Amino acid sequence: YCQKWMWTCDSERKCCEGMVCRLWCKKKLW
Repeated sequence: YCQKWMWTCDSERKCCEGMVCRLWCKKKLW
């Protein structure tokens, strides 16, 4: 699954758009 803004990451799942894996992968603001 691709992470659209704050979503969950896995060892497989890498958070799209260059978001860091944490509780929620998200970009911090625009």
